[PDB]
Amino acid sequence: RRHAIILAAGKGTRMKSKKYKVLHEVAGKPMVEHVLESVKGSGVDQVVTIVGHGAESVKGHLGERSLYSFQEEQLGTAHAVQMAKSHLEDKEGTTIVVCGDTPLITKETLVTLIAHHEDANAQATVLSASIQQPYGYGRIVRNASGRLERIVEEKDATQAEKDINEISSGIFAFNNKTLFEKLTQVKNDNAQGEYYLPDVLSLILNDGGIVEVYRTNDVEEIMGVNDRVMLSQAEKAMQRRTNHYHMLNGVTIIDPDSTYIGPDVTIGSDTVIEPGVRINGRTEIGEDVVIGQYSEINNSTIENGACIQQSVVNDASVGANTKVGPFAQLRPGAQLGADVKVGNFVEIKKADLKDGAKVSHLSYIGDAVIGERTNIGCGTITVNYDGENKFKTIVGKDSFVGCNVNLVAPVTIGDDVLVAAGSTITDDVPNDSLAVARARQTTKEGYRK
Amino acid sequence: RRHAIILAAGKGTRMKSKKYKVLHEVAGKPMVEHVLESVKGSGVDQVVTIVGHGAESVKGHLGERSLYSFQEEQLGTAHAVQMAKSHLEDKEGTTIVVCGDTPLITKETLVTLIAHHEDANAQATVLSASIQQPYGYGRIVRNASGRLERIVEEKDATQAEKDINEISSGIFAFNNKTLFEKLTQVKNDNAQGEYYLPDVLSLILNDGGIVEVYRTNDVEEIMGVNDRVMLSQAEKAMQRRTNHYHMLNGVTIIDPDSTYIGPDVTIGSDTVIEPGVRINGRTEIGEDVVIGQYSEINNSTIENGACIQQSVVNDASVGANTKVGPFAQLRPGAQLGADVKVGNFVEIKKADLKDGAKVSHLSYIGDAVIGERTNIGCGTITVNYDGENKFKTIVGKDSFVGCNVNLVAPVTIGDDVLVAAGSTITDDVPNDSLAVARARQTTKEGYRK
Amino acid sequence: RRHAIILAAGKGTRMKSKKYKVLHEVAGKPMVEHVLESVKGSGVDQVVTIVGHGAESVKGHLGERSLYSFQEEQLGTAHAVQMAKSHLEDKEGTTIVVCGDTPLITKETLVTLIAHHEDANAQATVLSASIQQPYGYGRIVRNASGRLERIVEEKDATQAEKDINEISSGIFAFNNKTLFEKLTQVKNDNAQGEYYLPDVLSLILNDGGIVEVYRTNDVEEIMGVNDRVMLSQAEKAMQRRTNHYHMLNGVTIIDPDSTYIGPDVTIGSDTVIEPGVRINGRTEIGEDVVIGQYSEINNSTIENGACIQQSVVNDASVGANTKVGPFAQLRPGAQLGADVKVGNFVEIKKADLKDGAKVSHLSYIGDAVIGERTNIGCGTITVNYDGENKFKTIVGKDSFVGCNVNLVAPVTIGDDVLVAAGSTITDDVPNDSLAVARARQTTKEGYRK
Ligand SMILES: CC(=O)SCCNC(=O)CCNC(=O)[C@H](O)C(C)(C)COP(=O)(O)OP(=O)(O)OC[C@H]1O[C@@H](n2cnc3c(N)ncnc32)[C@H](O)[C@@H]1OP(=O)(O)O
Ligand SMILES: CC(=O)SCCNC(=O)CCNC(=O)[C@H](O)C(C)(C)COP(=O)(O)OP(=O)(O)OC[C@H]1O[C@@H](n2cnc3c(N)ncnc32)[C@H](O)[C@@H]1OP(=O)(O)O
Ligand SMILES: CC(=O)SCCNC(=O)CCNC(=O)[C@H](O)C(C)(C)COP(=O)(O)OP(=O)(O)OC[C@H]1O[C@@H](n2cnc3c(N)ncnc32)[C@H](O)[C@@H]1OP(=O)(O)O
Repeated sequence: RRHAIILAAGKGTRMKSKKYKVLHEVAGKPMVEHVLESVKGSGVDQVVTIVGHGAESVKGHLGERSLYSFQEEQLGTAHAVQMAKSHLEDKEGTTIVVCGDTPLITKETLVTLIAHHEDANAQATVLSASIQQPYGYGRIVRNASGRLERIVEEKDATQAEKDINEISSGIFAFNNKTLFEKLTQVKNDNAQGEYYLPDVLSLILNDGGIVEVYRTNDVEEIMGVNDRVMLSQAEKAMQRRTNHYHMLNGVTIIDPDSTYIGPDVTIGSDTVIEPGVRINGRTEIGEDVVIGQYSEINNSTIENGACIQQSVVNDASVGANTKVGPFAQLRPGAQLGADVKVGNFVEIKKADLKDGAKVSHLSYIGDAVIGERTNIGCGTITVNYDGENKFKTIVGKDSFVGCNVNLVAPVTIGDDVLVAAGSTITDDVPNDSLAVARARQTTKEGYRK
Repeated sequence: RRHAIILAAGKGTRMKSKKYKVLHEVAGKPMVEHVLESVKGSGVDQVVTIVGHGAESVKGHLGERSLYSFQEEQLGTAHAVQMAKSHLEDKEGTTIVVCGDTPLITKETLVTLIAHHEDANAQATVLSASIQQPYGYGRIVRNASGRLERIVEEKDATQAEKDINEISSGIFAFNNKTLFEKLTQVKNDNAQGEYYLPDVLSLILNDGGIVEVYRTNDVEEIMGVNDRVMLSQAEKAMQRRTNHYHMLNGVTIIDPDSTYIGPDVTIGSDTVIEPGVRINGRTEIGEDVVIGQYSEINNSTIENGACIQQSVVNDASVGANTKVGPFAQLRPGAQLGADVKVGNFVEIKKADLKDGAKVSHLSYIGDAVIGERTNIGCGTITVNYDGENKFKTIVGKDSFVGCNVNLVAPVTIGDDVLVAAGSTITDDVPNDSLAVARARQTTKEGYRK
Repeated sequence: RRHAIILAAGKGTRMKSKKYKVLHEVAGKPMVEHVLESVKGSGVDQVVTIVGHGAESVKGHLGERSLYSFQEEQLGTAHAVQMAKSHLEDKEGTTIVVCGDTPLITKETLVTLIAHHEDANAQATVLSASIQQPYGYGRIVRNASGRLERIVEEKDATQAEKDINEISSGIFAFNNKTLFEKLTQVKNDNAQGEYYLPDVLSLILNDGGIVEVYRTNDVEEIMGVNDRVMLSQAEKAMQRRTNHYHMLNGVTIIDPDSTYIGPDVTIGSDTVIEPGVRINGRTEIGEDVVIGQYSEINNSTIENGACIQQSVVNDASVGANTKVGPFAQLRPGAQLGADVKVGNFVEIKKADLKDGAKVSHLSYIGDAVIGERTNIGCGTITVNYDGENKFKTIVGKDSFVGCNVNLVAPVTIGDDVLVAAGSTITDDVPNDSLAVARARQTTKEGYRK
């Protein structure tokens, strides 16, 4: 009973880009995805996105979450909305029309837009907003009942109408049946040759139908990004929105102007975020965490009490009270247990570090399992790749792998094992063993007399 | 003759925190510590801090620098001040009352507050300030002599009094004897059931005693932090204060909005601080230093001419013209001499690097002494930990430790020694020696024909 | 036919510096260099810079691009300009006078200044600007023809003249012959004992010569840096100028307030610059590049499609679709081909990595050539320095150098070679070979029973 049409065919010429406008990112995700999530979060079931030539990247990114309709020619917004008729023309209920270049639109406003429309039994409802400098925008003229009288564009406005501060956002809610009926009645008798969607509204008005106006108190949210300066203004607007939310929810953010937290991040209370931190994707941070300065964390889970210092973390999990960094990298599939230590200049990839394990410096752990409380010395490497395949390394619990050791996978090191520093280990090592593979020392005294 | 009562029992509910409000940090230290230092710096000898249930962390952090008095119930500010009677009731002289959630309060203003109070022989003095939007604050009504007539709260203020821009800061100076006398005379005949400290002032007034008003020209400094948004505003205020001080003192700060220098840092002239740098604790930086972008330095000494590039430095000392980084870590007890080089991906901990020593890449030096002009090759490690104890490594002067060498401590390498690349060294090496511990090379030509 | 005199002898006492004022940097280069480039970019052929005692650093930095004249005493701006008479007194054409402490001056404004001067056949032209708060600056009084009547300093101005918003910038264009003629006629009959350059203008006026006024619409550009707070304001002004330019030219800048791009950097469209990035010197970045957060890039070339993540890059070249970082360092002379990978904690110096080569972690490559598609294992080192000289390493194509290998230069590894992990390689290795230099493994089962 609720549908949505997202306009994504814009060339965005001022972007000076080879990519479609709505694919440029804010807070780590394309603008069209922000709109999609606000639309879906508002209660819309079916979504159609209008695309242009060479829109594989748009369809590729949005995937199955949207239907698609192709606009071969740019003949205006009314024309673009009509291309969705294949999917929606015979549907009943509410349909909202939004542009994919308005990434700050909130689901709250779309919800209320739809509720206002439905509770009024309107044929169409305009999302409006009040701005300080209205120059250039279509002005809402209200009738005596508070409903829409007309949208006066500035090019055809008397001096009185020009003083109106309430403007059209270009976001509308329609009776779906009416919308597609009136779309066939729009003409392009103008200098651009285009079919303009607001014309539908005048058509409903000249038919005695109800056209409502709903005004949002947040004019920032209807921002339309047309160039990369505006793109950066959208980032700053989203930054302030999100950071204010987290601070009032119990997260300390030392410098919110320099801290970048995407919209799908959840952060528990009493957590401290230091300056420059960048947290994006679907990330969950527990209570009492410290994320240290200039870290980057994407699509990860960080449990309570953990400390991440100037590190890079992607698609990883970090258990309770675990310490990572400074200058460490957790790559996809890194899984650290509780009370683990991953020190400076350590890289972890597709590896499971059990509780209490310590990898304190200058090591690489890949395709590997490190048992509880095991110590991995400085300079040690899981040698996992042979130029053809990747092979697994297993280290048991309470073991001590010395410094500058190479574990040549596939290989298994038992529990309570000591591997001497400097050893290249090719053979499995049983529990409670000493393993050594290095030359003994020759000292040539006075060789340099 | 001068005492202070610091109110620290606030729950700070809007903080959404499990910790006491005054323990949250600005510029690297709890707000209550900022207040303590301003109080002590103003000439106050004895300090009492009022605490609540479970205040071990407050007492633990402030230690012996303060006495403590327990407030079992939250019955208002007058009640909280009274809990200090155990320590102060029979004392003579001036007593100032400040809240632990006002971290920007300066010692200069507290000094002048006390001097104004004493030079007037007042029984009490109110710190006031002038604000643009006075809504909500108690208004200072002055009498014909310029002294205090009454503090009108907004809830009980006529339309005239509401236009007053001068407000009460809630910071007072008292004759100590009078204060504790009048505290027993305060009632809680109000809707909150609380004993309010400003009531003491009206009591002195109705007794013919002198009540002065001292106005600070800096209304920022009386800021009371009640949530984490305000906490971030306090950080930005302290940032601007400190950075302006250093720039006018001869320090170049490339981007002061992104540079974080705590209040106990001293920086010599002609030093350059690059963007993102974070410097905290008791740190001393000499003249002609460059601190490069996104470094973190805490509780350290950096001598003249040194260069620190994107590195992490804690509890360390760096001698003149020494170069550190990019991406190096100096851990507690790292001591670098003059003209030393510590290169990328090097970690130094509890180690003494004498003048001219070079550790240029991918090395770990712990619990060790490196002599003058000695070169430590890439990938080399002091193997200091055996899973039970830590052991020391000594390297002499003018020595050359090759790449990927493991020094298995305890071990001593003499002067003018060469250790061949790839050696695990277990035995002491005398002066002017060659030491080698590695396999010779086998070449299997056409093995991969 | 066009000359320039740059005043660089200022002590800049408020700088609290041991260095000359105009040598302090904005956007990675001394203020006097910014002025020089604007001057040269305006069509000026001959440049004279006026210097003081101990100006070796000024001459050293600006080199042969400028002539030099020495000002022994600070007797005013007219005196300073006169010291250029040795080089210019007998020249014909236009001469502009600018200060070396005005780093935001644009070549566009200097061009138009010169064109206005020449097209008017003026004897002198004043660069003016309109400011909101004119207090303190000399005011332009225009005559009935629009030409200059007089510059009224505030100390000698009637209440009317004080309301003028148009002020003198202190930047002038002169008929070169007139300028040096009138310089001998300036007196120092004032409280400072100084010869003031604007006096030349009154001399031309009292002779019936034409004195024009050209007003720039950008009052920011005439900013004179007198202390380090103002120095930081110049950095922010240049930051906003440059970042706006790149955004409107098709570069996405995620946080332009925290992104620092020098004026000699060129960046191709569809490139993304993440927060904290610092790019300086003569750097060329191609299209479709990602520069990741908190990177530093100086004097380098980055080709299309490359990705640089939190890394330090100096005097290096990076080929198309090559990936660098996080936490890597490219040092002078690093040359990476196309589709190369340089992973975390890798250092490259004076080394050529051919197309497809991979150095993925914890390695050092110096003075070396790495052939196409060759894989350098983790922990591997080109051992290039012997404490006396540096020696070269050659690795062929399609080779596999195992982990923790030391290549002791000079040494040559052939094509399709495998070097076993843990090997110290001292001898050349022919094509299609296996090379190994490590101890075999001893396993002492139950040694730790
Ligand atoms: C910075 C950090 O990360 S610190 C954390 C990392 N910690 C480490 O790397 C510690 C590593 N320590 C070592 O490698 C030490 O040299 C140790 C533990 C092997 C010393 O062994 P110790 O027991 O002290 O000495 P010892 O010489 O008796 O060695 C024990 C056995 O190994 C044998 N052995 C010693 N060296 C060798 C060798 N090169 N080849 C073969 N066997 C050897 C001894 O002969 C003895 O065997 P046996 O009892 O059958 O005769
Ligand atoms: C990237 C950076 O950090 S660069 C800075 C680090 N620099 C280094 O690591 C440089 C290290 N260099 C090396 O290890 C070299 O291989 C060197 C210095 C040992 C070369 O030694 P050279 O003198 O050139 O050669 P040579 O083979 O003659 O070695 C000298 C002695 O060592 C002996 N020797 C050589 N290899 C071995 C070995 N594996 N085991 C035992 N003895 C050996 C030789 O037999 C000779 O002894 P002798 O005179 O009694 O016969
Ligand atoms: C994390 C990363 O960066 S992963 C990417 C890096 N990858 C690597 O480092 C992989 C390195 N792999 C290795 O070093 C392995 O141990 C390999 C490739 C040498 C294994 O060799 P394999 O062919 O599997 O085994 P094998 O034991 O048969 O060795 C082949 C030959 O070397 C010989 N050999 C093995 N070890 C030694 C040794 N220590 N000394 C001398 N010769 C040796 C064997 O005797 C055999 O020779 P032969 O045919 O004449 O008898």
